Amino acid sequence: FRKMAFPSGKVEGCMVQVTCGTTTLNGLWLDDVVYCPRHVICTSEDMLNPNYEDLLIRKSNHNFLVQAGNVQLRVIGHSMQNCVLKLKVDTANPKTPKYKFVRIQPGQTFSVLACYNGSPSGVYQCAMRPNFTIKGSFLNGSCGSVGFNIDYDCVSFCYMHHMELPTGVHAGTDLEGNFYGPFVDRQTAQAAGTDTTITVNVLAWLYAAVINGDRWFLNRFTTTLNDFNLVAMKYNYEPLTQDHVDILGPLSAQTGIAVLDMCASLKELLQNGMNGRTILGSALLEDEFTPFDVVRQCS
Amino acid sequence: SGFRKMAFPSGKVEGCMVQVTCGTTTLNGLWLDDVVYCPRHVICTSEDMLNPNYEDLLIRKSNHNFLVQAGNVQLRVIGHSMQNCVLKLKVDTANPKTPKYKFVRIQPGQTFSVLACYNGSPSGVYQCAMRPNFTIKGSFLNGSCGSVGFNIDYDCVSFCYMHHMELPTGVHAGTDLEGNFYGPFVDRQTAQAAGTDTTITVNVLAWLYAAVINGDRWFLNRFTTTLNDFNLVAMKYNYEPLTQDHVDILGPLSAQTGIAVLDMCASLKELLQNGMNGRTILGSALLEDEFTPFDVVRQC
Repeated sequence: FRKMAFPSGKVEGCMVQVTCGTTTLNGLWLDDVVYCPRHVICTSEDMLNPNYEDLLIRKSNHNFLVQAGNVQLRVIGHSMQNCVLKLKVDTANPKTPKYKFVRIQPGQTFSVLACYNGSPSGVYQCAMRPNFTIKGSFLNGSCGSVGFNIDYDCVSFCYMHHMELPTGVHAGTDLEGNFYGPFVDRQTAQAAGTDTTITVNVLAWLYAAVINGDRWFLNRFTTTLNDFNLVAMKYNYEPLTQDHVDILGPLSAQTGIAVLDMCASLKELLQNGMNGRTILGSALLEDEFTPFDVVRQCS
Repeated sequence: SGFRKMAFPSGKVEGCMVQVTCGTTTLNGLWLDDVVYCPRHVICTSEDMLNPNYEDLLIRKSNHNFLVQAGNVQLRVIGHSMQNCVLKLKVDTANPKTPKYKFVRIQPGQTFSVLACYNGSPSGVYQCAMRPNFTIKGSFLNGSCGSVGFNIDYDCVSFCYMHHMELPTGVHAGTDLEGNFYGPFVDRQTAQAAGTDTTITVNVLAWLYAAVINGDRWFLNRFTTTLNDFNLVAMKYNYEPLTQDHVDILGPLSAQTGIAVLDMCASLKELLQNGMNGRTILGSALLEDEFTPFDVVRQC
């Protein structure tokens, strides 16, 4: 069992490099529009308290340099949508895929194509943490890298990298410029909230372990929602809702283990520990596999 | 903090994946130029798997017995030849999406990206390392035979692995692109035993060197040790022995930092005997042995 990432072929052809003055980052080229973080128009001095309205009116069309590999794209207009910058180009992208803009909720997974100066370098799978941050590997020049999901022929763009929080986590927006979490695109002291474990993803991972034949942690006890939740709050586990039970229903029928039945197994794992054992070869309980991910992997 | 396992972009490989069907058997193929590469056991039924006579099976096949599909477009096989455990199908059409490619054979401990595909359609990509017992860790359900492993350098793609079989312990075995098997395995449905899997010691040391550069230093001690002394202790933890070759490879890492390689070995010895005590190294609660010294040096 491994954390698989979606193939990145349809996204690699949409990545471009956007230069404005002395700042260069990554841009998403779809149809005849290039999307990039709005702070590309800011100098280092302006990052303290920028007024993006006054800086954008001063800027003109020839202040933006957009490059798609070896060719040069001509900007014929600029527009601002929340925290994202929309640049109109003269030539439409012939590699534009079937795509849609969507906003996801914390706990959902997606793949990230990390690009440096318009050149893709790596891809990995991650989940939106409950504090609206992502644990990724973005060095300098990776701003504007996009997160995505693939549904057959349709690519769903759901994230764009904006900032780099000092704790190591990163913060971003959706493709419509709406930020994930209480952050602003300013160079100030910002702190991500307390990170917590996604309980529903752990249960889906535990169900995948039973599918793989590993069922030593199963016991004869079953708990209820309120009793398990009080235990969950103690060790910083996200509260379990009724909607989580129905979402995990298909995994319950296949393995034959009820959601509340498996909940008592997770409760014992948090209380008495692992007892020097392993689950799928891991000494820790993974929480970056959504229930939909588990079904896709095997069933 | 944060040193994530990143995989290479798979775009240049996705256009090379095709579907090969012979009789009732179907797996994945690699379409480079005007040649299609696929495992040779595609000419086998479930009954022939116990004791396959590949020379006898292949002599009875004609060109029209192989069906090759690239998307909705079907390719015409005009010839075929066997090279070790791989089948080379010549086709009338050269692949227009062929990138700059090479064939390289890899050693244990090195890393590559795997593109998992089912019936010629890519499904997911992940990063892995070649274990010292010549197996790989992953999730390849049936129909994924023929998936390739690769590294990308600049614009050149280096193919190094082709998935062939599924060992009964959960690990997977395969060959290089010339059809030569990795490790002591054959394309037979018989009792094949993989050796004990050991931690890649040189990869852990390079990972720990990257930890020192990023500011993590809680595991350092003032002690030093010799190569033979560290090796004797290392075997007790199922750790791969360290050789004089590994010492010079880590030389640039031990040059940027102030820690000698044998000094770093002493710290690793103390970690094994003690544990992490709830701490983390680069955001990881466990020692990582899937980052090569080359990757650490390049990424600094």
